[PDB]
Amino acid sequence: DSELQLVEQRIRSFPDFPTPGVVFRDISPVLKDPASFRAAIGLLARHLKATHGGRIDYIAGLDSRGFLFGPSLAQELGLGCVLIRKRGKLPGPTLWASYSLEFGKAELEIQKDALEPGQRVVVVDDLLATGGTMNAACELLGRLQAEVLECVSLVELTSLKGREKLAPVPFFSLLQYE
Amino acid sequence: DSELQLVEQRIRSFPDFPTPGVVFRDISPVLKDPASFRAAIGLLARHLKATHGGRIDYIAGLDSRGFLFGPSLAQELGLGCVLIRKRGKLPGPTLWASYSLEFGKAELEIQKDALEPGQRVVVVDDLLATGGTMNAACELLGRLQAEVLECVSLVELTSLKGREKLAPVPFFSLLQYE
Ligand SMILES: Nc1ncnc2c1ncn2[C@@H]1O[C@H](COP(=O)(O)O)[C@@H](O)[C@H]1O
Ligand SMILES: Nc1ncnc2c1ncn2[C@@H]1O[C@H](COP(=O)(O)O)[C@@H](O)[C@H]1O
Ligand SMILES: [Mg+2]
Repeated sequence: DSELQLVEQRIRSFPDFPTPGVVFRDISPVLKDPASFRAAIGLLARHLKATHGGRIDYIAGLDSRGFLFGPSLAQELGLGCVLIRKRGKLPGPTLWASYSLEFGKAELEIQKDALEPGQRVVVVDDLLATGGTMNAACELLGRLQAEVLECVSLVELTSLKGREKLAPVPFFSLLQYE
Repeated sequence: DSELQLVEQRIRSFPDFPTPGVVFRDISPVLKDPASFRAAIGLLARHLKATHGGRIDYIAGLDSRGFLFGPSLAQELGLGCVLIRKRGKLPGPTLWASYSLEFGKAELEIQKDALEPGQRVVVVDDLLATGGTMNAACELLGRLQAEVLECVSLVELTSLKGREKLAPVPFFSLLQYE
């Protein structure tokens, strides 16, 4: 698939960033090459329409690199985008959820009025690793009584088993690395 | 302008967040309403094409809320988007710049290969307040020997004199509040 190739050739890997042991996958070149960015959005949108038909109400983009894909994906689908943020950034009543990151803990947050009960959402981030971030996003959406139809990313790190962590919520990635 | 009205009517204002006396301008409803988001991007793109013609090489989006608008704006103009991030987030060789934020300092950072000398860029963020954030972005881009043609935002808080801070770099906002 030549479209998928346009995305894969624009991921660059950095060993031992930001700390020894981690291989950082940088999506920055995807954003800088408009053909690559369009390809990524199109592949995601095609997968989602093929899997869900007209059942998706909103895209939810995750702070911060998910913000890079969420609005464009939503627009391609004719949908709105809701935001899930790092704690402390959103005004009005919120809910929050932790999930260890690094050697400690961190929290995502959503506005209590971001969605109505029963609304169906697809969550997008750039990369799925342990699944902690996406899992916290699903927890928050679930607490608003929203139905998470699927989580998607450009990149999945399969040895970290984030897919199993999200089960039974379906997951889809464009590219997989160990 | 009916398009501009579509954006204006989706800015929600929260008094006393995060501190008493400040009014937080929340762009979330713009993202959530696909017609509003499309109107915002179209208004920005129309302004930039009319102002700069073919001079723009790249859009630069600012972490984090600028990430919500940068890629869509770039796609609308047929351009790539480069990223300016909170320090410590980007791999590889970088430049960073401090600036004042609230009661302390913060730092932005850009990859040294984000742009080549002579390339022309427009910076986008959701909102211009003091201008410290946009000013640091301009400094970083200048240090790569890039030319900043303009900075743009959805919202500008005119009493904080951000425009004046950025001068002589031109600036444009869709909406203005005191
Ligand atoms: N190796 C990596 N390269 C780039 N980003 C990563 C990497 N591991 C984790 N992330 C980021 O951290 C979050 C995923 O981590 P996790 O919560 O473990 O699934 C996403 O928001 C990613 O942007
Ligand atoms: N009243 C406000 N409402 C919403 N966001 C704000 C407000 N003031 C500052 N910001 C955010 O902080 C940054 C601009 O601050 P400044 O550097 O003071 O121009 C932008 O990235 C804005 O998103
Ligand atoms: Mg992230």
